[PDB]
Amino acid sequence: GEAVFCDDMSVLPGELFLAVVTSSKSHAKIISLDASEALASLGVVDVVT
Amino acid sequence: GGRHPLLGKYKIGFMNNGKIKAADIQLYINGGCTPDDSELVIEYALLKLENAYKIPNLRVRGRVCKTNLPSNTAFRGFGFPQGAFVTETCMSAVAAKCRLPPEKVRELNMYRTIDRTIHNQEPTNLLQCWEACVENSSYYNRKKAVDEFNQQRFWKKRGIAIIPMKFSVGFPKTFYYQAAALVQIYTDGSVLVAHGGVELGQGINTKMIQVASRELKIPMSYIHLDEMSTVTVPNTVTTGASTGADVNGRAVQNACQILMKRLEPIIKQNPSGTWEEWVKEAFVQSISLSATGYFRGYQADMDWEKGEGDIFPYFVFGAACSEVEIDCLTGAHKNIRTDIVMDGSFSINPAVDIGQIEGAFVQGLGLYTLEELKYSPEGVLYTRGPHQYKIASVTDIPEEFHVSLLTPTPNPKAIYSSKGLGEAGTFLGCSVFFAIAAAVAAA
Amino acid sequence: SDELIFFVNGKKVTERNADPEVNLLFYLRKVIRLTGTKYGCGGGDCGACTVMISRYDPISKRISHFSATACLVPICSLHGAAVTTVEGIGSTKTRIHPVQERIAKGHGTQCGFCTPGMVMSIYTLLRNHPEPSTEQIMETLGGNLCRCTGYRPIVESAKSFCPTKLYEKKEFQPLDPTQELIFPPELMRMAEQNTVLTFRGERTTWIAPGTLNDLLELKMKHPSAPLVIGNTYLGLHMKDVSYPIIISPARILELFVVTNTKQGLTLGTGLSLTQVKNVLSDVVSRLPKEKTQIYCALLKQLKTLAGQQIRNVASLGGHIISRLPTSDLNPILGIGNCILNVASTEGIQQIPLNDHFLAGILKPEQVLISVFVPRSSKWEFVSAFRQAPRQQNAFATVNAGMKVVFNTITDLGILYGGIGATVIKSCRQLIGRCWMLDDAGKMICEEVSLLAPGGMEEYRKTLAISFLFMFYLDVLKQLKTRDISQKLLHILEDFPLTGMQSFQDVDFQQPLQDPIGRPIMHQSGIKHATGEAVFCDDMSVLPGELFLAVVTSSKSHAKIISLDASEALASLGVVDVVTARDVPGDNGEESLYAQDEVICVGQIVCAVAADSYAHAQQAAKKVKIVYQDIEPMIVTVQDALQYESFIGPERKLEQGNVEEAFQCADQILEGEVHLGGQEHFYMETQSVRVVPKGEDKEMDIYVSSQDAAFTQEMVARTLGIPKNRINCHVKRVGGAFGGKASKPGLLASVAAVAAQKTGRPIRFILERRDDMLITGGRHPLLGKYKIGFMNNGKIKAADIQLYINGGCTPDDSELVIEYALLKLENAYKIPNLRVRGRVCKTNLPSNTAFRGFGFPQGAFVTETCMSAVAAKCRPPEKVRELNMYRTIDRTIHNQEFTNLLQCWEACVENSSYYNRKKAVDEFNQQRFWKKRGIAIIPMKFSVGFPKTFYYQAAALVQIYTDGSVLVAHGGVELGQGINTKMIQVASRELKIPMSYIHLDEMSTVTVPNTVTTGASTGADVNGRAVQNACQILMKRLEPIIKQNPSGTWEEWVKEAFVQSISLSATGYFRGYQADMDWEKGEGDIFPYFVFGAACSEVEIDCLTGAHKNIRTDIVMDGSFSINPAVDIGQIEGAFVQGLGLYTLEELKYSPEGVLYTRGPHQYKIASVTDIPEEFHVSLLTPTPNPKAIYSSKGLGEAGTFLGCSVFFAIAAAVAAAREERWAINSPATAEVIRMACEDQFTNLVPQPWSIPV
Ligand SMILES: Cc1cc2nc3c(=O)[nH]c(=O)nc-3n(C[C@H](O)[C@H](O)[C@H](O)COP(=O)(O)OP(=O)(O)OC[C@H]3O[C@@H](n4cnc5c(N)ncnc54)[C@H](O)[C@@H]3O)c2cc1C
Ligand SMILES: Nc1nc2c(c(=O)[nH]1)N[C@H]1C(S)=C(S)[C@@H](COP(=O)(O)O)O[C@H]1N2
Ligand SMILES: Nc1nc2c(c(=O)[nH]1)N[C@H]1C(S)=C(S)[C@@H](COP(=O)(O)O)O[C@H]1N2
Ligand code: MOS
Ligand code: FES
Ligand code: FES
Ligand code: NA
Ligand code: NA
Repeated sequence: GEAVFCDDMSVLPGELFLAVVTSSKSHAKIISLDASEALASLGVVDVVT
Repeated sequence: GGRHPLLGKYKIGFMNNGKIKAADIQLYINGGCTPDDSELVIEYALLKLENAYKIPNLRVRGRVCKTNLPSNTAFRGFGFPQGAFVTETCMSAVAAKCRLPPEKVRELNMYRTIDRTIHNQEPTNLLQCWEACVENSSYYNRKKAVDEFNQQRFWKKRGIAIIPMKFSVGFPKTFYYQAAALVQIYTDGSVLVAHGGVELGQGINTKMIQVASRELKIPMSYIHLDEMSTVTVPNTVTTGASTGADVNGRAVQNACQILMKRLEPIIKQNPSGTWEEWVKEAFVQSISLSATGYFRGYQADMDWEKGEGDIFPYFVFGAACSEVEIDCLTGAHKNIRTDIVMDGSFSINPAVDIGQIEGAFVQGLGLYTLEELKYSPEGVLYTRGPHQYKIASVTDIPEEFHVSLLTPTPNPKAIYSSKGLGEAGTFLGCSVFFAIAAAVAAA
Repeated sequence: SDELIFFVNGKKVTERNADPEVNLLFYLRKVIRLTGTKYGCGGGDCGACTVMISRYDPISKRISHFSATACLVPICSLHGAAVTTVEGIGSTKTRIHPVQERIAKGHGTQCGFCTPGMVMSIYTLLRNHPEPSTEQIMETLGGNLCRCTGYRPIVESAKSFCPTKLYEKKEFQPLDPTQELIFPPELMRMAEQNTVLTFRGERTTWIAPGTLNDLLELKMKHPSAPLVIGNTYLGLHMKDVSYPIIISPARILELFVVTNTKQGLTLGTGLSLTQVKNVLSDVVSRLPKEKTQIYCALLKQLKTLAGQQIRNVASLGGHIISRLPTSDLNPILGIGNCILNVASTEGIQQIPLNDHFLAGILKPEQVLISVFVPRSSKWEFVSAFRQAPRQQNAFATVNAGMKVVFNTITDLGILYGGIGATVIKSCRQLIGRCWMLDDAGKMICEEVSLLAPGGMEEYRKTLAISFLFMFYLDVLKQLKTRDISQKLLHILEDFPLTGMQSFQDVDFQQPLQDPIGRPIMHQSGIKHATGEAVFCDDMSVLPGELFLAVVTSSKSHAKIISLDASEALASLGVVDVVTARDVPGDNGEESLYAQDEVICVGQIVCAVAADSYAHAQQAAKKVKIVYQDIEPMIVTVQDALQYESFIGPERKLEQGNVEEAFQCADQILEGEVHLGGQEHFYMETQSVRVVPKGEDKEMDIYVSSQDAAFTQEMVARTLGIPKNRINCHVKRVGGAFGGKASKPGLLASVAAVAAQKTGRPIRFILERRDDMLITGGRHPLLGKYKIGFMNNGKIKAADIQLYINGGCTPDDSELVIEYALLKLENAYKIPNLRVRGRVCKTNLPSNTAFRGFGFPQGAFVTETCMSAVAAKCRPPEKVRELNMYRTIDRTIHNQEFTNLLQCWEACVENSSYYNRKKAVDEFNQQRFWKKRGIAIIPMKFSVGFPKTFYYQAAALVQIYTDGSVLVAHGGVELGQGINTKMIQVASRELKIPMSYIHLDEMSTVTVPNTVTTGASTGADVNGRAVQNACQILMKRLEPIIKQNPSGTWEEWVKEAFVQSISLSATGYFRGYQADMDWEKGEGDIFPYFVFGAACSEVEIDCLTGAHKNIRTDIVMDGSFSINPAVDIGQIEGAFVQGLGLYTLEELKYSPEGVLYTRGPHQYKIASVTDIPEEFHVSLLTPTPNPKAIYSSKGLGEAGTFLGCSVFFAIAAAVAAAREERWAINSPATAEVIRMACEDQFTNLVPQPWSIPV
């Protein structure tokens, strides 16, 4: 367990963790994209589009 | 995404003795919603689907039909396990219609003399692997026991299958083959290697050390490798097409040679000294101990309009004989024995390569027997995870698994007459498929 | 309560767990992680940590903006204020501020470590006065220190803010004062109820009350608790005292009161010293001059006391209660019959501030609420006096306070500072005496003689009287002016407070985008001004990363009987204590960790690795170890000669026959000169971080060094692992000047092993006081000479003998003495010359390289002969151009091949030497108690290591397929701009714009087996390596630029790749041929020579010994500089280091060789007001030097020796003094000079703490 893979690296002060929301539809226009709840959620720093 | 599903449409004109005279085969593959490596897949599946067989009159067409599914990309075998499987579905189909034995129909249409691929590129120890496989497996003896078993058993049946294989390796353009290295020698005698390949578990890093050990003639332990980085080797190419260590092997070899030649005068004034004394004196005498290597790549080119060209530097020949027992009542089956002969030709690391074959064989196995992806009418992925996506476990692989490399043989093109076996094993899994297929028939 | 609330850069910081001990500077860097503002000491002396604090006064409605030292600012005192750091006013990520721009493009920046503090010392000034005068610019800068640039390019950039070429002034952005950050309104509402705030730490609780009742209450309940406002005292004194309770009277209004009414001025305790300044100027200006005698005395003292930062925080109260022995304000406050208004929980009270209030007088339970200082009666006079190593920002050697009331003497009183352990009959005898001096001189002389550390008694007593005189005349003047030789009248005129850089331009035909010869700004220049440059310490702390502290030998030479650290290991958050038995392999001819004995008074004996540096500092101080002194003990070189203790053999150089030439010589001269040592004083103290990559013993090391390779092996040999396991990185260094060559390799190893046993990353950063102790500096040098000369000045023979104190380990010593000997001849042909030198070793810290590497030391002795001989004969420059080289000639080691004369000639012109010397001579005829001197010194320097392989160098240049290039070489950026140059080079040979090219760092991963960045050859050797990499590559694109000869660099590379042409290439330089054979005493070492010369001029104050540097001119052969702006900076800077070595900088040791002067507070480097206020530099017309790349010439160390022009400028003043009424020792300080000029006063007492080494 001494082999450091990618995730095994220490977290740096300030290092952030990423999660992505994906299309639940096969082929579709995107009428509305509201993330207002997200940005406010606990310990979120930014939503990127 | 993953490997490209593939629908095959074929017409086989054959003679009554099994020899196939003509084949008009048509391939399509679901590429998903973006190009990615798709187009190169269908190019490749087409080039290689002929496999080990000379069909004197053969037309094959293929197009990448795109859909609203996630974007598909490369996968061990890159189009060959997909396209080859269709041509094998003809040899057993024809053998069926004839009522002739499968391996009989297979060694009728298999290459004999020096010949040419469907793209006009041009010896053959393919037969050797086949022959050796026919022996090491005792194919004819066991097929007998199988036949008997089928006469004793009704609600249960067995099947045995032996499949030939002519695979090949490498990208379809010269510049895709280039590779680099930067080898460093510090004044304490320790060496730091660094190249363009990337360790994925197939042991590139290990090999480059083996190489560095030859050309510097110091023990592997003097040599060390940190990582791959764009700081040390600029403008590199993906680690793929089973050529990883062929190309980098050459780059690293080039770096070592260049260096050694620089220590030439140093190993003359003290011809019996130690590697350590040499380097210290190199430094004191202003000889540079920083050197970079490079490999322009193997000449390869293809012209799709004329439909002919020389792409692959060499070929990998192999074959496998697998055997199974299916439970006619539930559909389940167990893999009993499997034998594999594969032309490795002076492997650079017998333990590494053998591992490649063993592994790649199982991925092959899962593709044809166990692994399933399923989508709803509107193309949403049902099977998301291990709980629903079943890869082979310890109890799925043939409990008697033998692998053997053909006696070493010249392949002067590649470094040290080696041969990249990375993707090789995959196609040979369909031996378990056609092992199963014959059980069903007998049922 | 409990929640600490303040704003950083307009962002709201709210700290729920505040610790009364953490200061702002730690908070910014370690917790908010704004690494922009940095610490280079901690004494509040260097301003390197300057920030700006803004305060809203709700009662006044005012928004104040003042600068402060963050290292001393307790975050617990920021509640409700705002803080702005360097990355608050601008950054390349958004947009940069005019101040950050003009400082970078104007080249007010080299190493970049001192810059954020300059920016913020200037910004502040703008926020207050957007169109500032110069007197204000000088006030705001008085408190920033720089060791590289010389202050010229910085000052000049500041000056740009009011009403050939190195940069383009016209492209600067304009200042829009209304564009700045807007004081946070949250803080405004917050300032409009009153209730106690209390913060609890690990060891200390901070209580700040909101009413005087509660303050008085806490004092009585906690009479031990100190009252902290400035913390410019508790900050220092505390460091190892810790208080369980601290009180902040800040919020108490009754302590900030100023009532000017009627018969006296009443000042509240809390008023800062800035606030006292402004209030005392407002009052003195609206009052008659008979009533303001003492206000103008305080004013006179306040103007030079510390810098702006410190006066902005230091309190009137704090200043008084702490009664420093050398306080400048106390000695006058007390001689004016001032009054302290104190209040305890019992009641009001007033105690006088009299001569003995400064005992060895407030009760423990009372607080100072304000001081009453009365207007001056019509017939009384008061006067302040002062003497300091530098005009401002440094304590008085001795200061005085004096008063009289009449011309018969009705009353009298005098308070001194700098002699008694505190501020200390003779005046009482003088009541009724007419205005008596000669009498009072004898009286004061015996008196002060009766009433410590510091040494130099003679000088301190001489000043004490010298101020008597000054007071004598100061008052006789007001007496004649109310109802007197001119030669006397001068002494009452004090010295106030203090160029064109020229080069040949670049060829008309040379394209814009070829940057060679072009004054390109230091590529990191802007980043230096924005605080984006990541130095070593600026790196984030990794989870688990540990901090290192080391305990060092407090004895010079001793066995180590017992070493007990049991308390340590147990102390809070310590993870391990590492000793000599923890070194896995080799431990060092010098040892990382002391074994058995200790051989020097700074040797590290062990190290403790805690989870915080504070936890490691306060643990290491509780390690116990006992010594058994080992007599024999060797410190002075004069010792190491008796005990015949040396390093390496004697080295001798001879030409001609000195024994025979001595008889045919008209005159003979014998004597000796001593030279002081010197501390590098890089602003970035030694720093390293060791970080296990967690596998195969591999590890990254980010170190502040001049030699990363050395470090590399020094660690792999300590741990016993292959070089290939440790990758050593260095992106930049905050200064070096040689002191980071050997040392960091050792200190890295010390930490390397701590990382072994702990099994984790170790961060090892030395505080300055330790840095000055552990790492040593330049080799002091004693000179013994015999000069046979003729009556006309021509020197026929010289038998000169050098020794240098090398310390307790070899290091680079032996190479120093070799070098000092080779170069000491300088510009002079002494037809018969013998010179010998040996490195005598002692029990002092190990000395190492320093800019000039032996030449400023040895050259100074030969110059001491030219002026000695000139003296015996009765003009200096005449004797100098008699013995100067003429034709093609040979050095004392037989090497051959002169536009030295040109520099001299040109210097004789550009300075108008002969015209000014005339004015000087006249001045000396007009002036007695003051004298001037002028001096012009030639110089033949040279460069490079003494063996061919030492010159090699490498590079690895990379070209990606988008056209961008990544360079990497063996040199290391220390602020002299190697990195910048290598880009200029890469630009020539690839013929792409600099902007296409980029350089990351130096690393042993990319360029193996490198040599230290030294001997002034850095860019010569690497310049060649990088050139070689580019060429090799271009040649490979040859066919590609033919098939498309008119294409774009971008299309070329893409096609190179597609056609299998390698874009990865390495360069190499075998080095310049150099060899030396010490037995035959001859060889060719240096590839070329650097010729130059300087003319400086000064005015010394015969009464105090002080002096100001008036003008200085420098001509130096640069010969097609590669970057006129870079080189000129080198010369300007290196000149000032030279200056400090010969005039200001002092190291002092006790008889047993312990280092007295540990830090900025005691170690004085040149500040803005020390350098010659008129400073001109010019490179001689370009001239072929085909050996070096592009006919360039390394000017790194050049300027240093040329400082002694100020030395010999001073030396001639002294003579002219003594004449109307030798061989001077290197540091010619206020002491030495004052004594040199002997008068009625110096004849009163004749003559330990310090021994010159
Ligand atoms: C770089 C530097 C240069 C300097 N140069 C000079 C110089 O040239 N000449 C010179 O004379 N001085 C000089 N000083 C000294 C400086 O003036 C003092 O540090 C300052 O006056 C003390 O104020 P403070 O509030 O910081 O004291 P603090 O550190 O806050 O504390 C002073 C002491 O007095 C007590 N105290 C504080 N306030 C009160 C109160 N209201 N009532 C009762 N007790 C109180 C505290 O308990 C504490 O023990 C220098 C200082 C520095 C850092
Ligand atoms: N363990 C392991 N083996 C592996 C792979 C991998 O990802 N992991 N990739 C396969 C594929 S798709 C390729 S192209 C080859 C690459 O072999 P080379 O890098 O030696 O050319 O490794 C093969 N074997
Ligand atoms: N700003 C700055 N100037 C400096 C130094 C430094 O570290 N910073 N080092 C000095 C010393 S001792 C040397 S040897 C040279 C090194 O520069 P080079 O590599 O161009 O010779 O810069 C000199 N001037
Ligand atoms: O050689 Mo520079 O470190 S005195
Ligand atoms: S760090 Fe605050 S002045 Fe040196
Ligand atoms: S630039 Fe000011 S210290 Fe280097
Ligand atoms: Na695709
Ligand atoms: Na030494």
